[PDB]
Amino acid sequence: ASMVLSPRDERTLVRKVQINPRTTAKDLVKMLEETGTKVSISTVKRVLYRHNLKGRSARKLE
Repeated sequence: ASMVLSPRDERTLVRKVQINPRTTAKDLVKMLEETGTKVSISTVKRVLYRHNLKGRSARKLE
């Protein structure tokens, strides 16, 4: 996870979910199969809860 294990998919996911609060699990599964990387739903579902608890950001006021 933290290291950026899958350098296209994890890197894209952490940028998009924090920048666009619109982005949901249905978007994420569609991108993962489009890339062709097998990723479990449960890790996607848990990282969404983690980013709901903390969004780490270097944009706008902060």
